[PDB]
Amino acid sequence: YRTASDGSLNWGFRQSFRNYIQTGVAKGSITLGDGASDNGGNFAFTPRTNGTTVTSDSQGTVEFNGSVHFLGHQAEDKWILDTTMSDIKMVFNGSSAQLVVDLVAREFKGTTYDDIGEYIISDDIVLADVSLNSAADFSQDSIDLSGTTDLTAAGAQAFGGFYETGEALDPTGGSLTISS
Ligand code: HEM
Repeated sequence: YRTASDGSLNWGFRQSFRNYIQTGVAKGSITLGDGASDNGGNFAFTPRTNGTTVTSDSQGTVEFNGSVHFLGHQAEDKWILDTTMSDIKMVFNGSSAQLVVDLVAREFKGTTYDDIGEYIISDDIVLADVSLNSAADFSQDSIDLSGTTDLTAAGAQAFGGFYETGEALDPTGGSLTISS
């Protein structure tokens, strides 16, 4: 039995999006919950107790504590951009990983304040593919989470279609310690 007992995934999705929300035309806010930390905009998520499943030295899943709530485009008393990301998971396959999230997000209806989307629940969405700097090996004492990230087709759609499929996101960072 091996489990991720310490460390953090450090990832703020995409700096241009955080800037878009906080200082750009969205004029909104970012709020972290459930244990996530800011860590300079490279949001830090801790591994969840019992959150590690290992199927092979190079394959497994680590579930993380934390959530991110994006708000933008305040129209009347509603926010037209209202996206919550939770249940963050990292699924490892050697030098590759996937970043999986649950999303609760208003549908994008167009670039007007004359219309607002209803909340769409998107569970278990693969948001990004990760190219890890080093191969994940759950038989070792640590896993380096550093790597580059590509947005998936479904992630692009979940974020209003403004990004193209395969677009680069923030690189992943951090590390986990694995023990018995
Ligand atoms: C659910 C609703 C919405 C979502 C998910 C969404 C998402 C996004 C995303 C991901 C970007 C790219 C930001 C970046 O990284 O550069 C963007 C940019 C932009 N969006 Fe939104 N958006 C929404 C609603 C709206 C609305 C209602 C408007 C206008 C009425 C709008 C106008 C814009 C503009 C002008 C940009 C370009 C900003 C820039 O380049 O400075 N969006 N949006």
